[PDB]
Formats: sequence, structure tokens, C-alpha cells
Amino acid sequence: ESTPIQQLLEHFLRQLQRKDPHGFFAFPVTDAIAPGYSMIIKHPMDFGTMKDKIVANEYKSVTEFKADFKLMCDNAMTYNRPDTVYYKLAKKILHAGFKMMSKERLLALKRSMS
Ligand SMILES: CC(=O)c1cc(-c2ccccc2)c2ncccn12
Repeated sequence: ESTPIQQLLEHFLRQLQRKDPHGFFAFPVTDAIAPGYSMIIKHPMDFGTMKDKIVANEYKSVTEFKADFKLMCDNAMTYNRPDTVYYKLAKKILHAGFKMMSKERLLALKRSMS
């Protein structure tokens, strides 16, 4: 079934999803739920899509995965007002991921791979 990089990335995704227990980031945002979204946000992303990409083996590196994670958070902070739940939760997730996938963390991981 899986490869080592796929397992690492599924680990990171599970930990990130735990901060969103209601699933606001689980599926794509549509124009029905968010008026005019498709005008304002050109490159949509969500946790469901990221999971599908991991399973299809579309990510070559943690860099590539981290870039989709930050796009998802930036989209939500661009579209939604600061006072909203969606904005506040996107900021919470963004911090968690930057900490979880820091250069310091990945260095330690790379040292344990000898
Ligand atoms: C992630 C996001 O921007 C989002 C999720 C939702 C959302 C809310 C309830 C149920 C499903 C998604 C939403 N609603 C209005 C404006 C923005 N959003």
C-alpha cells in the first residue's frame, strides 16, 4: 500500500485536522456556503483534497505539502473578516503547522534516519 513519505504526511494531516473537530476545513468551500468565494479566491484548498493528494502520491516533499496547508489557511484569512470563527481557526491551524513542520523539527527527524 503506502510509502514512508506518505506515512509522514498522513501523520502531519491527522494532527492538523484535530484542531478542527467540526470539520469547517474538511471539504471544499462552495459559493453556496460563501457568497462570491470563487471570484475572490483563485486557488481553493481543504483537508479532504490534501488527503486525496497524499494517497495519490502527488507530494514529492514536506515543502509541497506545507505549501498547500498554508494556501488553505491564507484563503480563509483573505476571504473571511477577522471577527469570524473561520478566520480565528485558520490562524490557530497556521501556527500549529509552522511549529509542527519547522526546520528544527525536520532536522531532528532527518538525524534519526541514519
Ligand atoms: C473555510 C471557510 O472559509 C469556511 C467554511 C465554512 C463552513 C461553514 C459551515 C459549514 C461548512 C463550512 C464557511 N462558511 C462561510 C464562510 C467561510 N466558510
